[PDB]
Amino acid sequence: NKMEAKIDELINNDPVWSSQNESLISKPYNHILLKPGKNFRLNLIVQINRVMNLPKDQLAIVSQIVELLHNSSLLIDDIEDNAPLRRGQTTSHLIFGVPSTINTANYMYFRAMQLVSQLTTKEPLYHNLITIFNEELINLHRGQGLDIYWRDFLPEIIPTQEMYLNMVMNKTGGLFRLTLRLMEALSPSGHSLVPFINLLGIIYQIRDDYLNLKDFQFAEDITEGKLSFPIVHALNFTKTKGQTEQHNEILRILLLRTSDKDIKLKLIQILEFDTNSLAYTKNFINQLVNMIKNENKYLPDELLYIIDHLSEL
Amino acid sequence: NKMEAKIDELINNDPVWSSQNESLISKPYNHILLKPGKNFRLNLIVQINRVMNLPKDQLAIVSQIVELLHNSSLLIDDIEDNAPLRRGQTTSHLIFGVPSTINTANYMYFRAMQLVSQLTTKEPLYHNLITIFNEELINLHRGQGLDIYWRDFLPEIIPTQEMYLNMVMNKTGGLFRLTLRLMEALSPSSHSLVPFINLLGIIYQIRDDYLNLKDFQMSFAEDITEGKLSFPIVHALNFTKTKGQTEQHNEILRILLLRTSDKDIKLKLIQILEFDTNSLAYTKNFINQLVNMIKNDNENKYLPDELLYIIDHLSEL
Ligand SMILES: CCCCCCCCCCCC[P+](C)(C)CC(P(=O)(O)O)P(=O)(O)O
Ligand SMILES: CCCCCCCCCCCC[P+](C)(C)CC(P(=O)(O)O)P(=O)(O)O
Ligand SMILES: [Mg+2]
Ligand SMILES: [Mg+2]
Repeated sequence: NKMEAKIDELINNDPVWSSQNESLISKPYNHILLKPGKNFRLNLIVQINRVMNLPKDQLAIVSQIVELLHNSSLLIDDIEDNAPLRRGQTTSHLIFGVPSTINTANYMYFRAMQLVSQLTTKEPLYHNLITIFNEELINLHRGQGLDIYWRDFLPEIIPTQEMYLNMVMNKTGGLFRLTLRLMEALSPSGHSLVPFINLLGIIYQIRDDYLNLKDFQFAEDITEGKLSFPIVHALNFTKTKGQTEQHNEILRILLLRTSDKDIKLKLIQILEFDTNSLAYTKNFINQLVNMIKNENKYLPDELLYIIDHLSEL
Repeated sequence: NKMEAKIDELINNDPVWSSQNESLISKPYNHILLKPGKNFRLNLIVQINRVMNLPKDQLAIVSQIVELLHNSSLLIDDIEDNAPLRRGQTTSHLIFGVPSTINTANYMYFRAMQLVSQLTTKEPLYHNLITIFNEELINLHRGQGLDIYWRDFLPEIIPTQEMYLNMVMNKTGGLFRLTLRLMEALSPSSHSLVPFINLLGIIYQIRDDYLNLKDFQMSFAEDITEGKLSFPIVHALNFTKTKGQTEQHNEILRILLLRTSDKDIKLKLIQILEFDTNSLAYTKNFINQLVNMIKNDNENKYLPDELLYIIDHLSEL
């Protein structure tokens, strides 16, 4: 009767969970916290709030949700990309293992979800906030799913520039739009800034793809076999011009998942001198950036600063 | 000009997503749909609805929510346990790769979240439904996290029976409680069945841990290969500790730490549990006692018949 009695108590109570348990499963998350970038994400949010005017308490919660989602998305991204390093340090899954890291990252999506209820007591607003949360997380996964599928099943699908851009609108635009949409729905306070934030997302991703190869010229995107903006331009350029051998060598090198520096450098120089994809990309970025530097259709000083430090987000 | 006009069009529109894109991303998930289990879950839901009486359309949505969360957690669980088989069939991550499978499973969590808003348009009740969904998904992750921590940090922490039970309340009770609490909140009808559903979850997890070792002793025993701190193993490790059988205690740990697929080495651990700690019998008995708590609930403390068939086929869930 004492087993039954204890089983009785167990099932008539909420599940037990200690602060000790909480710390043990937060390990992969606490480790990525030590990586920099927080202050640049906060700066962007603050500058945007000069337009939305959320009371600092509310802005702090938006900031927390955003940090939880971004950090979790990165923990998962490095597992999906088998990345050994993130901002100069060891990637969490290599320390605590893929199983704990997946679970913690996913746990943190739900903690982020929970914070949304701290933003307002108004029930209709709450529903809109959760819908915004739900929609953009759905968008992030769609884009991420395409990116991974193209890479892991290459050469089944060779995406065009148009397909890449739609994938980025989902994959990268997701968090930019989530943050901005939450702020605009909460604003006590011009046209919507979504177009502008999408453009920031697209510049962010292509620059990320570009710098990954240009700072090397560890070109880790080549090791991952990522269909990056420069790679998509080169694969299409070579098909188009009938450079059969080059098209095939690009695919062959991506499929190797190699860490050999010279092989990576051979590929980068093919995009440099043979397809001119690096110059094409650099110019594509300058053009998107000029779309803001040149009205007030997209925009509502600090902006230019943000754009030059976009890479640090 | 032309480049900019194209970019303007892109950023002023919602993100482009096609049904063909939807199909690509759904492949790891449709693969697990081919495995059996759906009918038994729907039956438990239909039976529970004789008490809740949700209109059928609402009930179908609850069912779809349960199917998305359930299959998705299994896709992730197989990745986290490095499992090669699920219901006799190859696991999805071995076919579509771990990257795609993680992403698709997480995508379905959010598709399920979206179905919740289609259970009602009443803003108050809606908030409650989302709170229920959020709370149990959090419980589910806490429990899975603890289960994984013990397994991966072994031998840092050896859980007791009490700790194992609290872990299961989070890990396995999560989906049982999520499904029941949504139904109780939508009931257009006038005691809660949560205590009952929690006991179902516990019986389910201990029988699952029990059968993993008993089906191998009577004929894979993957839990051993995985190093899982399963209910029989928790009993064996604590029994050996308590009775000072130092070498037995350590031999169990060494076999778990080997992450072995060797049939003979696995049989050796089962021999320890059967002849030394009598853990399989202790387990069989523990499960029967839990089941009797329901079978002998005449005063309807837990019950609100077909429950019998359900409880005996609990392993098809
Ligand atoms: C208006 C507020 C904006 C807040 C912005 C928060 C930071 C957004 C970061 C966007 C990260 C894009 P990500 C995770 C898809 C780039 C990855 P991937 O491998 O997916 O391309 P990586 O290049 O860093 O590995
Ligand atoms: C109120 C009706 C509810 C119907 C749906 C019930 C679904 C119960 C699912 C139970 C899944 C337990 P799980 C995913 C934690 C078991 C795993 P694990 O490795 O985590 O123990 P496994 O043994 O199947 O791999
Ligand atoms: Mg990445
Ligand atoms: Mg498992």
